[PDB]
This record gives sequence, C-alpha cells and structure tokens, in this order.
Amino acid sequence: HWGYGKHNGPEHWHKDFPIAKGERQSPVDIDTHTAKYDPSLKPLSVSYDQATSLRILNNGHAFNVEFDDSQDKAVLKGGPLDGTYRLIQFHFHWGSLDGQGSEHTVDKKKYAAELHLVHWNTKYGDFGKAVQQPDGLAVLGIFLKVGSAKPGLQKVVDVLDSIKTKGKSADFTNFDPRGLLPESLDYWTYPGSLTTPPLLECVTWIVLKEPISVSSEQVLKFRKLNFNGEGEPEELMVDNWRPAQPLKNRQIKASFK
Ligand SMILES: CC(=O)O[C@@H]1[C@@H](O)[C@@H](O)O[C@H](COS(N)(=O)=O)[C@H]1OC(C)=O
Ligand SMILES: [Zn+2]
Repeated sequence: HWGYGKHNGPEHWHKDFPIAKGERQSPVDIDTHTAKYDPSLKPLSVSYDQATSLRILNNGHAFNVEFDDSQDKAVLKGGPLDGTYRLIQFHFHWGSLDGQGSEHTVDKKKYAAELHLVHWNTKYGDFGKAVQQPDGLAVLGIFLKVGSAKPGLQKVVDVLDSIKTKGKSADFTNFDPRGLLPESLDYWTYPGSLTTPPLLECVTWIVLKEPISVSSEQVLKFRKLNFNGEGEPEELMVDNWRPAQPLKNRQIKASFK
C-alpha cells in the first residue's frame, strides 16, 4: 500500500487518493512575510491537566501515543477554534538527517522533526465522524530542532526499543504531553488536511512559532525504529514526512506580529 519510499511515496498517493491534489492539502510552506496578524483570534487554550495516556504504537508509518478521549480530559480551545477539541493521540514525523524531517516549513526552512498533537471536534461525537467534516480536527504542530535534550521527551525515547517494528505496542500510561510544549504559544493557522492518506480535508492546523529542542541522541533513537514488521528485512523508519503542497486559495493567519 502507501508509504514514503520511491515506489509508494507522496508522489504516488494521488492515484488511490485523488484528493491529494485537492483544494486544501497539507502541509504547506509558511511564508512568514505573507501571513496576516489577526487581532480577532482569541488566546489559545491548551488544557492537558487531566490527560490520560494509554499506549504507544508503531503502525508502520510513525509511532502514536494514544489518549483516553471518552471524556473532556485533555482539550484544545480558543485561537481560531470554535468549540471543544479532544486530544486523541500525538505522533512525530522526522528525517534521516538533521536538516530535514518536518512537514511544514518556515520560509522554506525544514526542521529535524515535527510533533503533531491530534484533536477532534466533540460536536461530531467520534473521531471517525469528525474526519468527514471541514472543521472536524485540530492538529497542533510543533517543530523540533537539534540542540539540548527535551526532558519531557525522554520517557518516549526510552520506550522505542520495545516498539521497534510495525504492529508492536506497549503500555504507556501516566505520560504528560505538557512536557512537550515550548514556552510560547504564538502560532500560525490555516485550513488544511491530514498529511497521510486518506488525506481528508478536515483539519484546522495550528503551528507553533517556537520550536522545541531535542538532543542528537534523542532523534537518533527515532531513526532506529523500523517501517517493517518483526522478522522482515530492516527498513529504518526515517523521512516519514510529506513535502509542502500548494497553498492555492488559502490565507495563513498569525496570532502575533
Ligand atoms: C492513528 C493514526 O493512524 O495516526 C496517523 C499517524 O500515525 C501518522 O502517520 O500521521 C497521520 C496523519 O495525521 S496528521 N499528520 O496529523 O495529519 C495519522 O493519521 C490520522 C488519521 O491521525
Ligand atoms: Zn502528523
């Protein structure tokens, strides 16, 4: 099926998923001098105090830390968002080298990786229904640069050995996503899509201005994961990012000057 290699990668997706060439695809390049400051944007509210993590899973495309979303335990509100969006999982995209890995770019600059915290609009009742709506999801995107270690990331790094290959999962309770946030919540926002098949155009993207720093040793451990399942030839899980798509008829708004 689909992947990130020469023969099944982003260039090929449109054949099974024609929406790949659609009206509001992600990610995009964020041209910082074209984005418009919008004073009508309310403050962004990230309420992760009661967050309940459950499990970490290698699905062959990335790894996901999954959350109990049966109640309003961890929610995103405010900013460009109307209503309440519940945290369902977070995952990362990263590169084979420190100079690439992010999905969004900032004035064409690629970061070593990108963290995505996926939330769904509670008005639609469940995640499956939400992805069929133009305002069904809100994904908070955070850039990673290589520098000093991120303490809040280490617990994730430590468990990757136990989910090396496709299909593996491990218990991952009591993880606090607040430890992955930068100091500032300044952001850009635009309407877009999922960055993997089925590429549904259901996402309000909120991308933070301030990157978090992770150590080279930390990102190196991401690159030791496998796309393949156990007992198959090793294909390192690296460069699992879609490149920037055309902005087309969209405007990127900024929460800051
Ligand atoms: C659970 C799962 O497969 O999560 C996916 C995940 O593991 C990854 O490949 O990234 C995908 C796209 O999400 S993104 N980049 O925020 O648009 C995910 O799809 C979905 C639907 O969340
Ligand atoms: Zn993602």
